Parts: sequence; structure tokens; C-alpha cells
Amino acid sequence: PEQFRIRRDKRARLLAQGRDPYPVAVPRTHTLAEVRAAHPDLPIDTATEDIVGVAGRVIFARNSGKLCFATLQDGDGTQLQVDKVGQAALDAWKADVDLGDIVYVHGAVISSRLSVLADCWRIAAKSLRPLPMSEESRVRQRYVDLIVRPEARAVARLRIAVVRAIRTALQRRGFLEVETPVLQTLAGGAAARPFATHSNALDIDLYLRIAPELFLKRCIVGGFDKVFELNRVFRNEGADSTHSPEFSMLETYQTYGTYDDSAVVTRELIQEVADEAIGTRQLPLPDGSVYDIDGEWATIQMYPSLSVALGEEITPQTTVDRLRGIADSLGFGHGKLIEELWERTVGKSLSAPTFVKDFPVQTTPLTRQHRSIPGVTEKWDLYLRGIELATGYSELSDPVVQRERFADQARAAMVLDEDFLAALEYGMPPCTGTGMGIDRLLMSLTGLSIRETVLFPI
Amino acid sequence: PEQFRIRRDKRARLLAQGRDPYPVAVPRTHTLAEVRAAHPDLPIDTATEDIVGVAGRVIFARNSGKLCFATLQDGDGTQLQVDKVGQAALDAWKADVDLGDIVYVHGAVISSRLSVLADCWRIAAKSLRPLPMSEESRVRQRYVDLIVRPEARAVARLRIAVVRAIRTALQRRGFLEVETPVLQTLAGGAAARPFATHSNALDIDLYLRIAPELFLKRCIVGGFDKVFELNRVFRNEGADSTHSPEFSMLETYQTYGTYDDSAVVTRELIQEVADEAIGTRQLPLPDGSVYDIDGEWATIQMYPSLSVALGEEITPQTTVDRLRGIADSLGFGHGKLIEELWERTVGKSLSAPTFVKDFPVQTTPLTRQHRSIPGVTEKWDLYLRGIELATGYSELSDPVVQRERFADQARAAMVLDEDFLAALEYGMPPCTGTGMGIDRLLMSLTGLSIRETVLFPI
Ligand SMILES: CCOc1nc(N)nc2c1c(=O)n(C1CCCCCC1)n2CCC1CNC1
Ligand SMILES: CCOc1nc(N)nc2c1c(=O)n(C1CCCCCC1)n2CCC1CNC1
Ligand SMILES: N[C@@H](CCCC[NH3+])C(=O)O
Ligand SMILES: N[C@@H](CCCC[NH3+])C(=O)O
Repeated sequence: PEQFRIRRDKRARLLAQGRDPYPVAVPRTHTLAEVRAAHPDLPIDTATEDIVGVAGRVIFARNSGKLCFATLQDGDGTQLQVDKVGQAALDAWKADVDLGDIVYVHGAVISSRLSVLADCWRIAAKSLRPLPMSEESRVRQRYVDLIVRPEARAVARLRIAVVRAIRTALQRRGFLEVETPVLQTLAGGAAARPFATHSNALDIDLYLRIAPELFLKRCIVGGFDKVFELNRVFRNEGADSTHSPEFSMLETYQTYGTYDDSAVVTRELIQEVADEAIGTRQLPLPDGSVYDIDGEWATIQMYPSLSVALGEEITPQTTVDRLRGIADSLGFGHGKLIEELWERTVGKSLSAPTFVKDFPVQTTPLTRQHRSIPGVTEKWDLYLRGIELATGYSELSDPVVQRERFADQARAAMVLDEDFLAALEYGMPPCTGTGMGIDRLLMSLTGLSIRETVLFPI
Repeated sequence: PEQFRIRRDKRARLLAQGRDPYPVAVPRTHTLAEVRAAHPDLPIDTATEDIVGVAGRVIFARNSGKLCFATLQDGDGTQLQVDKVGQAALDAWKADVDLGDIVYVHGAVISSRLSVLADCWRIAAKSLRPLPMSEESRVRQRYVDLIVRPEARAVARLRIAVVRAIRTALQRRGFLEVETPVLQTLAGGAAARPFATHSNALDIDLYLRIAPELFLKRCIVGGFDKVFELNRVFRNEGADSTHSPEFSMLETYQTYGTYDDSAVVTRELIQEVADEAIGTRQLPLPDGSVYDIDGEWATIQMYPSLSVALGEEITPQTTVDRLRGIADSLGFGHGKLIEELWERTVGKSLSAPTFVKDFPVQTTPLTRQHRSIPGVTEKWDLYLRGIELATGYSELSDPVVQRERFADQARAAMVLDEDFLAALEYGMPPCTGTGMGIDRLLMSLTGLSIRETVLFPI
């Protein structure tokens, strides 16, 4: 709080002296990891003439008369420590260097009684704020978090690897990644309230996408065989531990397969991700426990599993009056009640990775009706560690069914998405699409909160 | 316009008959490209017993008594044509199939007097709109465009390959891809008017990002060595042939290099992209001409090149009164005039790939001051076929300079981005960032308009 000002004084008295505390270029020859990997086993307390120029943040200090010692930490976490050359050097070192400062050191690498002893040295950046964190002050200052807490570094890097692993996996299977509009004249593809924004260009409101599905489906019409899109969607609603207004989401579409096929791919995908990004399918948790995601995953059906849980045959024919009865005895329409009752009974119990499939028609307007069973659609949800993570559909390609479905939805709350429906009636071949939530994915894999999985939330 | 209704009648009279015109699953064993690559050279008018099930859009038809012929076109453009099995089959074929329809055919592949002769056949999707386009009706119905025009297919696929090539190139060089917020409490990183939107969660306006730079720079503070982000930005301004309110943009940041270093990388990157996505650096144009992007690219300086063009020494010292004089004699502040005069004289002439570097301080608040030359910053722009495509900076890591820079900008039009400035004063190491525009990139490579480079504009 005071040291704020002495640092700012250290800046000004360097400019006046004509020593640059924010130089344009310092000749860093090696990352610290490069130096460590280069000199793994080294005779302790012995010299080597490998001259190198390294840089890093001075995090520890121990000044002492003729020799000074400080730990240098590169941005990724790696560490190297630092008569030699000049006395004024040491004077400047003492008087100019503070903790949190970025410094360059040229010299030869030696082994401590793994350090480097300096020919030259320079400031690369002057810190006007010493380093210190509540979980919320962590999020509001991620940049400090990443500097001073290792786990922040590992989580950031893990998200990145997971996202790369996803691209790899889909690309290996012959999927093409596409960019579809964020700004739309009307936002569809999911059930949520949009963010609205006004355009100076057109003097109209546009709406940020809630999902890419409707546009992705146009691509399938247009002759894409296999397409995906990994990017942010926007749902103007409340925040909780599994919901945020902006988050990253994966949609996948594949022609000439069903929800049976996309279920297999989804499993393989998640498993292939663990392998690449985490290295095990026996997933360690902060709990201390281990979650096993290996092998095969159980598939249940919604109506039957709900039936066993309630001890009574529930079907698509079961009335809202009856459902409401059961809803009460525990604590709008048919579909909503089935999913609610199922979630409160079956989905809450689940631990092992589980698919639930065959969903009520009311609440699934974009998914095809089931091939044999009446009253249900070909949709699955994937629960992983009790987290709704992913869905897949046998996609409805029937435009007149689809027009009805929207009309039913519109009257319930009349402007339909006429261009989407127009596209469907040029002919969309049979396909299965999936959605997956990236943070929920990581959450399910790690036990980490949504406020840790993304770099910069609010 | 009438045939709209006969198609819709063909749908209904199939449902009633209990033949599904939008089946969930048809067993397509092979893409058409798979069949073509399998049977390249084949004795013409001879049989082979490779049974396969293919699917595709019936685009050509020629019905004739006992044998019917139609061209099947897969979504990517590949083509295969189609006593045998059943007469009712042929009756249904004639009466049920229209152009634009998606159809499945099982049977053996044979050579035409390269077709397939049918054991079975089924409708996969019924089209209620026959296929037909003005450049604007092309954009509003991309799905039809992609079906009926080959070039639409190739451009879509090229953008995708270019974007993949970019990720490859950066990933090869050890860059990590990061997601930074689209919704911000205040949007910075470039000069443009934001899109504003209201949050129900917080009862405040948020602003869609104009650029990721300020957040990307936090990542560098936080110890990222090499980071990029390829994703859409939003600038609430007018549309023209090189400007749109939503477009895809690449930002790159690398520690311990300057604008000299990022210039080299940018060249290599663009060149490596051409190689992967296009296959030549002798770029063919709709013109008929060829643009050469191979070898080395010229670097000029703004003030000196402007000087030669005007025949008079222009420096950072040259007054607004003088500049305005020259501006008039041809046809606000110093910086703006330099760039304007330069663009109207030098930048308009350029053809070969050219870097212009060393920019006026006023108009470059985020870039470091030049290491030796006074009055200029270390910024370059890359012109490619006379298109402003890309910039790179030696990044300003000096927080007090940076605070001033914003204050000057704010007073000109007082709320600064205090958190960004806070991050800078924990110490950002020397780095160079770049921006590149994806559509301008493709435009510069191909001669294609911005309304062709993206799938779904408006
Ligand atoms: C990390 C924040 O993720 C999410 N935030 C919000 N607001 N909404 C989200 C999510 C989020 O991850 N999802 C889903 C979850 C898996 C299904 C695929 C799409 C993503 N959804 C929608 C799920 C609804 C369907 N029943 C609840
Ligand atoms: C395809 C549409 O691309 C763009 N649209 C808009 N509205 N603005 C764009 C673009 C667009 O591509 N760019 C730039 C061009 C290259 C520099 C890096 C960022 C991208 N910019 C900003 C450039 C200004 C700096 N002087 C003009
Ligand atoms: N838009 C969907 C994801 C794709 C499901 C398959 N069409 C959702 O948010 O639920
Ligand atoms: N945000 C910049 C691109 C990055 C330039 C390097 N800091 C722009 O739009 O011009």
C-alpha cells in the first residue's frame, strides 16, 4: 500500500539515469525449462561453460554483502537461481530490484553448493505492485493468480489441452470446423433468453446466438458430411455452479448416423480427451477419490427408469393430472413433468457414466420422433459424475413436422424462423447432432468449479 | 411456385402409405468419393460384384420405360449415376422421386455403356422446394448456393483449410490458443464503437469485444510465453468491401521478441498457409493474373516513404498546419494526417507484399515508443495486394506511459480500463503482438469478396 509509491519512484529515477526499465528487446537465448532439460544431472558445486541468456520473474531474494541470490521463475513455473562483473552491478541490484520484477541475466550455468552466475544483467520490466487470495479475488485478478499459484497455471493449461484434444479427435474422424454467426436476426437452437444489441448499421436489434445448431443444420443441407463448431454461446439468464451467461460449447453434426452412433463417438471423444490432456481414465478428485470413466457406459431409458423409481408404469400417455399428483406426493405440461420427476428421482442417484435416452416429444422440438416407440424422440443426455454434460439427437429433417413443432412452441408463449424452415425443405439428409459444454466437461473430469475452468469469468 | 404444392402432396401420400420420406437411418456404406477412389480404372460396360450402399442428391433425371437414369451428387460434389428388382420400384421411382431429393441406393457398381444398379432403393429426404442466383440471394441462401454451385463449395472448404493451416503453423511454433471474454464491462484493444447489450443477471450493460488484446496481454503478464486467439470481434460501424460489423480475427503474442520478429513470423505464416490451403505462392486471380507472394517482402518506413512521395522532409516535428496545407493541395491531429497522407500517396500505389513500419505516436496508444527514433512507435502494417491485412507491435509494457496514453485519448472524446492498467503494473515482460483479419487475408489471396469468404453474412 505504501510500497506502491517507492516502486514508482524506482521507475522514475531509472528513466532519468537513462537505464530502460521497460526495454524493447532483451536477448533471451533460452527458456528456463530449456536450461533444466539441457543440464539434468550436473556435478553439484561444479562449473560448466555453457553461456546462456535467461529471463524471468524474481520471486525470492536474499541480498548479502558481496553475493546476492534470487529465484527466477519463468511464466510456466520453472525455476532457476542467480567479483563476477562489477560492484555498481550489486549496488544497482540491491537498490533497483524488487520482488515481482522481470529481470534478464546473461552468464554461465553452474551448480549450487541449479543457478546461473552473471556476466551481465538488466531489468526487463519494473513491477509497481508487489505480489501478495479469495476465490473471487482470484478470478478478478487471474494475472496475479497465475503468477503466484501453481494450480492456476495447470488448470489454464489443462483447458487448452482439452480443447486441442477435442479438435484433434474430431479432425481425426474427418470433421470440418466451421464459423457460424454470433449476431442473428433471431436466436434459435436452444431454450433460453437471448442477449439483444442494437446495430448502428441497420437501426435494428440483433441477438447473440444461444446455439449454432440451426446454422450448422444449414451446412448439412448444403452438403457438409461432418461438421462441428467449438465456440461461445450466450444465454441471458442467471448464474450458478453449472450455469453462466457466456460459455464455450461444442456442437457436432454427422450425416447418415443416429443418436446410437453419436453416443458411441461422444464416449470415445471424452475418453480420448482424458488420455491426451489428463493421462488417465482413473480420474483423481480434490475429494481424494477416483472417478473411473474407462470401459463401457450404461444406457437407460427415461420413461422405464422413471417407472422403476416410482414403482408405477409411466408412459407418453400418462396424464398431467396424474404426474402432478406424483410430483406433489414427493414435494405446466407432460414433458416438463417427466424430465423433472426423472431428474428428482433417477438422475440425482446416478454416479457412474450414464446415458439416458428416449425423451418426451414436448420438450424436444428439434429432435426426430422415435423410430418405433410412440410419444418419444431420439435424444440422449450424458451424465458424468451426476452432471448433465452432453446431448445427442437423431435430427428431425421433416419440415412440416418441424413447422408444427415451432408453432406449438410459439403459441405457448407469432414469428417463426422461416429461413431455417426453408432450408429444411430443400432436403436435409438423415443426421445426428450433439452438444457438449466445455466447463461442465472439465468440472466432471476434475471437480473444479466453473469459476476455475475459464480464465476470465465474471 | 406451383411445384411447391405437388411436392408437399408427394410427402403426405407417402406418410399415409407408410413409407418414410424422412427415415432416421439408412445404411450408407460408402461416400461416393470412396466408390470413385475404389474403382478408378474400370473396363467400360463391364460388371463388378462390389456391393455397396450409397446415398446422395438426385440432380439429373432421365426416366425411360423400363430403365431410369439419374445423377447422384454427394454433398462435396462427387457424382455417381444410377428387371433389376421390382416394377413397382420403377413406378414409385417415377411418381415419388423429384430433383433436389436425397435418395439411398443399394446395389453393385458397374460401368456405363461409372454408375450403380439397384437391388434396393429408398427416399432419405423429400425436397419440397426444387433447386434453381444474384450475389445477394446467394448469401441469404448459402445452403442452396452450396448445393448447385461448385465454387461455393470450394470457397467454404478453403476458408476452413486456411484456418486449420493457421492453427497448425502457430501450434508448430509452440503457441497456445486461449479463450478470452466476448462480453466485457468495457471494450478496449482497438478504435471502434462497441455493440452494447443488457444483462438480466446484473441489470447492467455489457459490451461485446472489439478486440482480445487487453485480455491476451493479461495472459502474458500471467506467464504465457506464446498465446493466440482466433475468433470473432464486433465493431458497431458501417459495412463496405473490406469492413463488416462481425468478423473473424487472429491475435498473436510472443514474449522476448520485437516487431522485427513478428514481421518475419507473419510472412512465414501467410506463406505456410498458402502452401497448405492453396498449394502455390503464385496465386491465381479471377482477373486472370497471378500474384506472387514468394520470397522476401520489402519493408519501408512511413515518414521517409511519405517524404519521398511528397518531395519534402516530413518528420514527427512537422506541424498540423503544414500537413493540412499538403492535405489540401492534394484534395484533426498530426498522427491522423500522416497516415492519411501516406495512404493517399504511398499505400495506394503498392502492389507487391510490403511492410510499412515506424508509426506516429498519437494513433498508436498500445504500442511501445521506438527504441531510437523519437516521435514514432514500433508498429508495422502489412499490405498484400494493396489490402491492409495485418499489424504487429513491439508492445508497450510501461504502465505510466500507458496510463497517460489512455488519458490523452479519453480527454479527446473519464473512465479508463483500470484493471488492464493494474495488470501492466504487476510487470509485463517485453513482447510483440500481431493482429490479422481472416477475410481480408482470403480476399488478398483469392480476389474473392468479403461476402463470399464467410458462410453466413448479413
Ligand atoms: C459452464 C456453463 O455452462 C452452461 N451454462 C448455461 N447457462 N447453460 C448450459 C451450460 C451447459 O453446459 N449446458 C448444456 C449441458 C449439456 C447439454 C449440451 C449443451 C450444454 N447448458 C444448457 C443445458 C440445459 C439442457 N438442460 C439444461
Ligand atoms: C472482413 C472485415 O474485416 C474488418 N472489418 C472491420 N470492420 N474492421 C477491420 C477488419 C479487418 O480485417 N481489420 C484489421 C485489418 C488489419 C489489421 C489487423 C486487424 C484487422 N479491421 C480494422 C482495421 C483498421 C486499422 N486501420 C483500419
Ligand atoms: N443446441 C443444442 C445442442 C445440439 C444438440 C443436437 N442438435 C443444445 O444447446 O441443447
Ligand atoms: N487489437 C489490434 C490487433 C493486435 C495488435 C498487437 N497488439 C487491432 O485490432 O489493431
